[PDB]
Amino acid sequence: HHMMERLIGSTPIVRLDSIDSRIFLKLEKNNPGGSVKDRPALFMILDAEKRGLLKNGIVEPTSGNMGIAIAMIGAKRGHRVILTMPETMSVERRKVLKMLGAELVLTPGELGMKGAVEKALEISRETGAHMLNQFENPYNVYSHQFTTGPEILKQMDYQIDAFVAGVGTGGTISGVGRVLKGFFGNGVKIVAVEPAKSPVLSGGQPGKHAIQGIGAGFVPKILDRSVIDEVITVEDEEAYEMARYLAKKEGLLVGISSGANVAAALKVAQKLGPDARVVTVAPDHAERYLSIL
Amino acid sequence: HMMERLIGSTPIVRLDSIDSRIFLKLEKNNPGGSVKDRPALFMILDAEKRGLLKNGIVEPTSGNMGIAIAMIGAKRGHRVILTMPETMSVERRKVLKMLGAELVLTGAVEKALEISRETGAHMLNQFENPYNVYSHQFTTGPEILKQMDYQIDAFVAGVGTGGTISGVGRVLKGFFGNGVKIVAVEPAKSPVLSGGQPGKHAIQGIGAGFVPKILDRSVIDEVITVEDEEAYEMARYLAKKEGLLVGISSGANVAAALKVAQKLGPDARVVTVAPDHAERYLSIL
Amino acid sequence: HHMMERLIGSTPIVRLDSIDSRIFLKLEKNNPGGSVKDRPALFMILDAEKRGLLKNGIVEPTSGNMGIAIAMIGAKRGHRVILTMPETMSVERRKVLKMLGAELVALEISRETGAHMLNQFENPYNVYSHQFTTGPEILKQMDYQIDAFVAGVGTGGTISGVGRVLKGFFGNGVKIVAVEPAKSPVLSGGQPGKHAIQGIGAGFVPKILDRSVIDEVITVEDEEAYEMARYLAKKEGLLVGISSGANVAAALKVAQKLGPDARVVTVAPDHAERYLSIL
Amino acid sequence: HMMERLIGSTPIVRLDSIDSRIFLKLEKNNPGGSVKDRPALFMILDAEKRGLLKNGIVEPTSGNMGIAIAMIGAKRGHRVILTMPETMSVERRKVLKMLGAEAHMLNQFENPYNVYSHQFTTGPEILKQMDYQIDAFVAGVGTGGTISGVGRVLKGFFGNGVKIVAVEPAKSPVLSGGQPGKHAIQGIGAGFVPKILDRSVIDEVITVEDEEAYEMARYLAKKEGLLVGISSGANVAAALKVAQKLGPDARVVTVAPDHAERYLSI
Repeated sequence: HHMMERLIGSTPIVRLDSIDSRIFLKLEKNNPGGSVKDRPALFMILDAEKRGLLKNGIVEPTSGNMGIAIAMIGAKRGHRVILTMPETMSVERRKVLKMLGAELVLTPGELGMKGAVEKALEISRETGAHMLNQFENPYNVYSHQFTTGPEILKQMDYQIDAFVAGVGTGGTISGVGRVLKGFFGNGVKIVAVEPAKSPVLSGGQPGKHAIQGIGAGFVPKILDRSVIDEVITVEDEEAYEMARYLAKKEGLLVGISSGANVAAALKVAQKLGPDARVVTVAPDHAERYLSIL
Repeated sequence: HMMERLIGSTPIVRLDSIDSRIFLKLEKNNPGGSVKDRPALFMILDAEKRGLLKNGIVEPTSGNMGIAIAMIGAKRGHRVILTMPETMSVERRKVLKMLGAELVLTGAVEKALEISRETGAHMLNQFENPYNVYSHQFTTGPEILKQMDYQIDAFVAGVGTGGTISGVGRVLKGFFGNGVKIVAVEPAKSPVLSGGQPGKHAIQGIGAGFVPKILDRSVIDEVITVEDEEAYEMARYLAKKEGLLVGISSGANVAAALKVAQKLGPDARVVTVAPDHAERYLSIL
Repeated sequence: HHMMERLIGSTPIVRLDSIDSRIFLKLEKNNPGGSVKDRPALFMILDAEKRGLLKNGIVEPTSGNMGIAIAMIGAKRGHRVILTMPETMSVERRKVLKMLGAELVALEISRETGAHMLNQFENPYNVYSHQFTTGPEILKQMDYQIDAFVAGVGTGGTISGVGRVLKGFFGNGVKIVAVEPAKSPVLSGGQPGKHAIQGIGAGFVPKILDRSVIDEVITVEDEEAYEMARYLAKKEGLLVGISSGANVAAALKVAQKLGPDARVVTVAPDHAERYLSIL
Repeated sequence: HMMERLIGSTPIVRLDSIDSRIFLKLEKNNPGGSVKDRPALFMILDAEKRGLLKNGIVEPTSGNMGIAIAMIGAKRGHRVILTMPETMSVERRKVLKMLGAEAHMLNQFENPYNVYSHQFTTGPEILKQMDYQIDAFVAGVGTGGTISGVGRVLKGFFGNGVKIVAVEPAKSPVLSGGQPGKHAIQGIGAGFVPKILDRSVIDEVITVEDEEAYEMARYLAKKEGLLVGISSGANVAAALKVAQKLGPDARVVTVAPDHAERYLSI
């Protein structure tokens, strides 16, 4: 009965009237897996199913959310799921993966996502499991081009001055950016967000940072830079502070990357008009981070 | 109108990997992560209208009602004090602090009543307040009726406050009359509605150990009990078989719904509620 | 696949900020039969099915939109539909009914054929349709903030079902205002009369009208209803029928007595293209 | 933002009383009573952002695009001037005057914002509403906006896994490489190939006869209770032929561009 198909997406947008009424926040925690990544996960799996690539299941590297989404969709749809994830990601992710019956292989913190990718490739070779490859798979961008972006455009009454989003895989900003630039052209500003400690998109060196779910340490092959107008950095403590602030002031239980996005969106909105409309995303929820937030 | 717009309009999913006769309404989609967002909103909106909240809100709670109240209070500018038994999952305590509620851990009603006298803070009283029932009469029930294409054989729900079963039950009985079976669920270890004595149990969210004043028995046909272990087991099963990250009371409701479905035809349609999400119970599930 | 169940209801509300921003209008033409009547028709038919009343089909006497709704649902669900109708109602109605396969010609028919009369003025399921769909929709769509709900009475199902819900939530903090034609002011204590406000003003007090939830009755002239229907199309781009003009005209009178920030909700029962010959 | 919020997000119904392989998107639910509210909105919003509407709008009409533009112009405060063949239903004529229609041309056959409306609204809707499972999408071509925008999205998602089928009148089979001619399927068959038609996303063209379209529109009303117009009959007639070639379990989506009460005179 198409459970996951029907549940994933169509998430709400709220105006942050207690913080800055120019900021509009899309609440991706409403997805059944608790994050925005249910969308690319579903698209990638559906493509892989159609092409007959999953006889031996799935193995995928993850910072947590894409893995949770894959694990959930695999549990329902009948695919074995193996994930690799750095040991530095919140322990809540590990427990959720176990609950969903996925197999989790932790990789060295110091090797970051690169380490997770390498271990996934090794497991793929040993087991025959299929890597969807969230950093290279066009269906990641398509999920946002065909669901998230269309949603945003209409939910915002076709009036948007800026769209702001952290880059993990770059799927969100690429797919949404394509739609919004398609509609508005240079009437809309698309702003990528990354950690001050790992400013690779800005042309800097990778580094250790605490904003889980962004700042992969390299430039994803799927990132569509043609739709991005600029890159803004956010400090670890600014992201944490804003996530705490969202819960306290708006009653919105969002994760650390949501904090980062809203902190960035505030900087973007302050640089322009009092009637500016700046949209961003809250990728997931606060209870996936109680261990650290 | 942030909380007004966010709360309710939750999806229903058919549990095809467990039993395709069971349909589960996913109340974790609510902004506070549970079903209690609905009564918390209605009760607050009524208390605001009536000018009762100038000293804030104090409520004794199991957890979800407190989270809902704390969230709405955070956004709408009400001081929220909660008294909560220490036995409830610690996730609740961290969540309540993040939402800026003042918590006093502890039945615990004595402390809440004490606090009300000392501060003037207003007790919404989730067990007595008719707006708990109205929230389900005017949101949840109408949603379920339409979402199920006006075809329901049974509605099964755990009773905490009784709001959900009473408000949904009124709508369903109004439309179906005797053609729908309304089943209340309670813990085997505290089978008060069945006529037994109150007891300690682990099905968080249900089984208050008394009959709530708001419970509308006129809409309820039968009472079914569930064991603590059945509830936990079915909660884990929902995550592993359906990919559904639901809490303990969701396991209890679906365990009961299966029992109900098993007594009915092949094509019976049995609806129940998943009150909250699995990540609220990582410490125990 | 429950076609009619899924299509009926969940209609939008729009704020009339080119006419008066205090008025909020629920667009019932979005229903598959083009009117509010799809809701009571659905509820009454589902009840009758449950109770095994439809072996010989349906016969119902109507002004028009209820006939269209019943014809449509009968067509989809496989019930014979016989209708009886006054000639003074838009001809566009006769063509639509035949398109939907209704047999046009009630008590005698029902007696002779065994066809079942739904009895739109007496059937509690008319009210329930609004108590369980329309009312709940309005309450949430309006963010739980309503000063008044204004609606013309045909069968009285809309105002009764919505008013039950809004009174439940708001108590005396909401005003429920019935609208009727000045020319047939029966709810106001006057004598029935011929009038042009198609869809309201049946000339008697319907049995299902729940007068317990109604605070006041307002009248509208035939010319006011027509002028406002034309105004809605020209100023708002809203292609609504005559009873919609009546409802908005009344709602404006209600709003004008309230503050600048009042929120007054009303309904647009059907669409303008059902009245080309007369509007 | 009245028109922004009302336009789009229309339902799909499965035609179980005709053929349960056919899924119909009901565009009469739009406030102007047709699919053309979508391109009219997008083209008008683009023209406003570009400052092109100081002197209002003037445009060519088969019918529905005129109604949509007149409606949106009425609400948003733009003067609207239109032109139409007398062969189209007189219902349209009364509606336009109701909306106050009597300057910038939008150019419905050449304006990319027509295609964008379907690329960003209709296509995404269809993809989700069909649970990402579609074997064919079948649509008549008037401007070609619908098939081009929906086609782009569905080809992106399914590639050669989805068949995109254009529909035109047997009496004017121009997309098939034949000659134009007069026909009665209002809303399609313009008699030339629109500039915006994306031929890179279309797999085939199927023709429908005038009587086929009419019979099927009457069939939809009598069997499904769906009060749809002539071009909706054409679309479903075509989808039926497509589904019949595909077998038991095929999922074939099409569109019902407008409503039956716009054609009572025919």
